[PDB]
Amino acid sequence: NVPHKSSLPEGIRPGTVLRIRGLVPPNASRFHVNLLCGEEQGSDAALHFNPRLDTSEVVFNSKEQGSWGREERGPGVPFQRGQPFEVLIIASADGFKAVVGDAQYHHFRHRLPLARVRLVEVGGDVQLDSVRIF
Amino acid sequence: PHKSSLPEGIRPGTVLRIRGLVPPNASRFHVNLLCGEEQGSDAALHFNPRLDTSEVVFNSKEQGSWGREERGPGVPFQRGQPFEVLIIASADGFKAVVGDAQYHHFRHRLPLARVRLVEVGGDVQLDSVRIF
Repeated sequence: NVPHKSSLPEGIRPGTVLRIRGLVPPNASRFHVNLLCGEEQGSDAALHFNPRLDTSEVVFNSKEQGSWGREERGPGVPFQRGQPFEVLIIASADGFKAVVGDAQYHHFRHRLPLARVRLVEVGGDVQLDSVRIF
Repeated sequence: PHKSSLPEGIRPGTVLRIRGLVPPNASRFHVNLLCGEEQGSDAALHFNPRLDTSEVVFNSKEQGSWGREERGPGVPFQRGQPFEVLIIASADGFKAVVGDAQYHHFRHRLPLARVRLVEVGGDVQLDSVRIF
């Protein structure tokens, strides 16, 4: 459950799929899914997928050398309070594909080498059903 | 049979999501990744769940003849029960995920860049196909 952590000793490669299923609680403000390069605190973040329900946005970003990059925003917020959700983050050679429900939501080009991802974190105001990595 | 055209092919990172239901008296159904709409085209992947024989056969077909058949551990499908399958295209092969666990890993026999068409047919019935 939250905070959910999924170690990836041998990293990921094009063709890796991250399936997160869960619920957005009634008064959820925002939750986040991070593809990090290490388990230590303040580690670099290859991907930062932050759905924000209170502001009705979905922010994509990356952390490198302790400082964040520029935020990208997807088309709307495909999450709603009190409704379950299924998210797929698919790793390709070019970037990360965020798929919500039965629609492609956003494509995040790689800012850091995909070979450096070593951990998946999921936190915030969310009640997870399952976190699986195929 | 359901056909979904892929003019620009597929590459590592392509995910094929099939949601559907196995009819009560289902015999067997199949999902094929073909290289063209011409009939008898080569099949980069042939994913054939067989309910009558309680098996799941993976295979390919090049130049009109099949390869050696691969079989997964058991039959994760049933008559009258819904199913969700994910066919994930990587650099080394196809990863078949049935339900909530990786079922089989089918290594590449034909170039992944030749795939041009997904087909789904046989005694199964369907509720959604998606390609991401």
